[PDB]
Amino acid sequence: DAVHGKTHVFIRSIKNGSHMQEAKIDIKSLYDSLAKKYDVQHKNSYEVIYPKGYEIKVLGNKYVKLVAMSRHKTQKHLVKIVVKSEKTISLLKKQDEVVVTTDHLKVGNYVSVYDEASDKEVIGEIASIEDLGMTDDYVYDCEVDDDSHAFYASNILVH
Repeated sequence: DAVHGKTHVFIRSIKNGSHMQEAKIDIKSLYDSLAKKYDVQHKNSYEVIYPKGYEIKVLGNKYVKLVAMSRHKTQKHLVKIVVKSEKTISLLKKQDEVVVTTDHLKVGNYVSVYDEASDKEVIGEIASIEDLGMTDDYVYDCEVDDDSHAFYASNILVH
């Protein structure tokens, strides 16, 4: 389990105790940015950043600390997951998509989805899963300060 670099995440950063900024940013962009600010630890093939004063939106539509972030090359296939939701406004149908790696979730399962326009969490259904094949690109991982161990990845809750 990692996510593709174009995965979107909701990030808050804090400075000087008193100032905070929040934005929706791609995870590769977040990584490259933090790479200038902090610096990478290394394991067998992981490059890891332990940022301070960063937070990420997770289950419960709340921001918790982003404790670490990493990237690595992977042998695993990229898998595109499409998730549908809807609300009555008269039906507004929505879908979101996230590309993850995994060696391991099922079409038909329900998953939590962040409805950004109404700033609330809704139930989504996995509508499709597609094997996109192997990749040469880096894939990314977050550790989040929440016992859900999950964060919203392009509006879809992922672990």
